Amino acid sequence: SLPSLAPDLVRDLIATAADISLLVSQEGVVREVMANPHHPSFGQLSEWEGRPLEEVLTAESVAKFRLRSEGLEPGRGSVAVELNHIFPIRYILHRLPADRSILMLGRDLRPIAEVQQQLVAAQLAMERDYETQREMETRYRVVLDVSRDPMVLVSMSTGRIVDLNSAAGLLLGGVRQDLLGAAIAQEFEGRRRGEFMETMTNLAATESAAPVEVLARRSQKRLLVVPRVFRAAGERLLLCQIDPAD
Amino acid sequence: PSLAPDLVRDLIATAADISLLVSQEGVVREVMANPHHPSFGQLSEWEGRPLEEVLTAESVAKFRLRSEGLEPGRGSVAVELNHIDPRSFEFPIRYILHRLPADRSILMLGRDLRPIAEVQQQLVAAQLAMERDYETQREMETRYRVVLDVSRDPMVLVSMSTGRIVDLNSAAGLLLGGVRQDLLGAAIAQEFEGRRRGEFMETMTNLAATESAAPVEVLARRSQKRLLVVPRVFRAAGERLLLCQIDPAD
Repeated sequence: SLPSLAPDLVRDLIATAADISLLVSQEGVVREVMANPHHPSFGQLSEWEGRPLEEVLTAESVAKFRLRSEGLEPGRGSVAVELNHIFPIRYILHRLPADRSILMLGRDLRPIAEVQQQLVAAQLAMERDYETQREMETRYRVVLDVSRDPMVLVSMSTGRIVDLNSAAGLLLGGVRQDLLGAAIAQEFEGRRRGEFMETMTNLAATESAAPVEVLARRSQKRLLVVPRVFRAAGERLLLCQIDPAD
Repeated sequence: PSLAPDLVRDLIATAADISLLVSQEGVVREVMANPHHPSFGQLSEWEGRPLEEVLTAESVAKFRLRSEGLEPGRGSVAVELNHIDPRSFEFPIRYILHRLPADRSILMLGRDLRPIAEVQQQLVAAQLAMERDYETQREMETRYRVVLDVSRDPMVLVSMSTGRIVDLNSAAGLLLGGVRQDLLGAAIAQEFEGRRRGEFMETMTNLAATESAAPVEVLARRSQKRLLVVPRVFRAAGERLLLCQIDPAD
């Protein structure tokens, strides 16, 4: 249990547990301000002393203080109320027995309000990144799908079709679901994964050289394939434009 | 103002969110709850047991360093500590330590850090979500840029909101008679003789909605070429994109 505590130490304990503490007379005048020597900001509230508590509360807080305080009788009890100064504060109120004065023990709510504000910013940032990602995905789909230039997108490591448009589908002789994930070499008669990917890669590396001549299995069309290599998110992709050769 | 010992305990228990009284030898002597502050659970079982039992390893060391030099009447020290509750869940408290003169016990006055840690955990989670969404945008943007630029189909992307060009490829640049640098940001309607933003954007939106093969015939100002424009409209993330497909008319 708590041993005996000198008045000076009791004042210091209270002042340090609370962020801001007020002694207020029965008349409603701020008799003493005790601010936490550890807690930031406060301490310029020297000026609050001698002045009406109502002078440092919003309209809404005054009425609220009045209501919750009128009932408060001096004894074993306390009551809690959130108030706003000219910043938000949780006060626990005690009425002292000798002169009906009110001791208000304040817990500063600015730190929690501050992190909430950050969370609000965080959440708006996520909305922005999500919308912008969807906007880019849509531009990508739109440009690729509407384009009359037959194009196929191929993964350099797997040799598989990762995307294409319907114009490529027509020239290749297949529908989207057949062609997505299909090994590109295997769509052309006589080609195999190894040598075909090496051909495209070498081709893509020189601007002056002709396209590759292939025969599409499904459509039985001779086609000219023109490959371009680029990096997307680290990964190497081949973008091939295809034309009828005959 | 002078105060009786019982009220003094009550003032101190209600000024802190939670407070502990620890003997000089390190045994928890009292856990004082603040009845107006949100519950920490039943922590009364801490009483009569060592403080070291209820702190993480790092906090034990930290409490040692902060408190050991602390003298009575010689001020107080702030320290943030991680507790481990009887159910093995951790919770953070910022304490102010005083050493009491009568017996050299330590009175620890706590501010609850749970709501701050909770929000901070949400902030870290949000960063992670943003990062994943950013990387995905880079992939899409890279693909979009290469596809648009490589495509021989002449295309101009127009903002529905402003009627200004937001992108195009060089096949479109050639037909319009301009370089990228001059066309980006430019009002699309003003590229074409006798056309105006309001009527032109309306015509494009209405035609797109009709799903028609009939183009708009226009005369490009810079190149003086007769062109055929087929619009399509796409909606993403609460705004619209007008895609103009362009062909020479002759």
